[PDB]
Amino acid sequence: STGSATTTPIDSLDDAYITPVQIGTPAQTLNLDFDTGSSDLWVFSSETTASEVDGQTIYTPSKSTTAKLLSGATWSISYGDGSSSSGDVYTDTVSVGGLTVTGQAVESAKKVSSSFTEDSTIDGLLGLAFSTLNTVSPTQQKTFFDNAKASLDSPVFTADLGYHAPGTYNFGFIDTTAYTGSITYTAVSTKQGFWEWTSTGYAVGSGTFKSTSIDGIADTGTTLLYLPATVVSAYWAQVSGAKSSSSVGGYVFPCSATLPSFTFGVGSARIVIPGDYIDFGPISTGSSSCFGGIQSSAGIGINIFGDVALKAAFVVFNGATTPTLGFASK
Repeated sequence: STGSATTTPIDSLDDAYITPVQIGTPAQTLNLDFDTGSSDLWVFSSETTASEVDGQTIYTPSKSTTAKLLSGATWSISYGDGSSSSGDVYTDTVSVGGLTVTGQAVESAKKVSSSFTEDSTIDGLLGLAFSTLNTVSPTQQKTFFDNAKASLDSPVFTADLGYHAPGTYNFGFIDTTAYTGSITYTAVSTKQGFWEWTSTGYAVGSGTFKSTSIDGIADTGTTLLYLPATVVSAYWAQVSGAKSSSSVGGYVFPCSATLPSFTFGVGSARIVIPGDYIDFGPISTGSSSCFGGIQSSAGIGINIFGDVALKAAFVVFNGATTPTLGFASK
């Protein structure tokens, strides 16, 4: 089997992407944030504290003839940005882009933190990291991909995120029309539960490539590119007036600037992030200070190849017995 679904930016900055997901019988379609950096499929629901729901579409398990309470199961998750959610668990039928999994754990939120409430466009998350990170207790549950894998034509999914435009998540096949050149594959460590890999280096603009190993995670659920302070400083030094602002919470730059590109290495291959992808607009409405899309990972404890990086590539998440990651230009 295969599936194919369009993923759409939630706003004009590509702060996140939403993908429609069918849950239950008859189908209830929710727009979920596909997140290769976590492993829980959770949704706003009829059980979510009412004051914490503001415009999201909710899953109502009592209206699904295939929903079953997973007795005794609870979940609770905290994300790198400080947001969180928790609740109980149902199993139900879940379909993405024509690909159907029966008996999928659908984690129903009883509580969500303010950031989730405040974002009316995201109805929940669909985790695509390794199932070892799944938070359901006392019986850990499998991700949608893990459940689908054996049925897929090939044990892969691909992320093709757009810049200020829709893109595609495919399951079970590689669309050879969706990228240019060849796909370069690179080793993955699953030790921390992430799609963790090592970039071979970087360049700033038309500058020379610096060969250096950068361990990090491919994370569709993180907006920006978080890299070591040395790398980030070298990038922003090429932008007149750019500075790190403790009050704003990162590098800012004059909105009048033209940003240089940023290149990262995948083996001997190179992925080029155009400068415009690194512009996240005014820090506050009407400001002429703009927020940078490349930020320091210092104090995160891990480097993160978030959407800023991934949207410059066609990315293969290869879930074979020994997982790997592939990157192609597009």
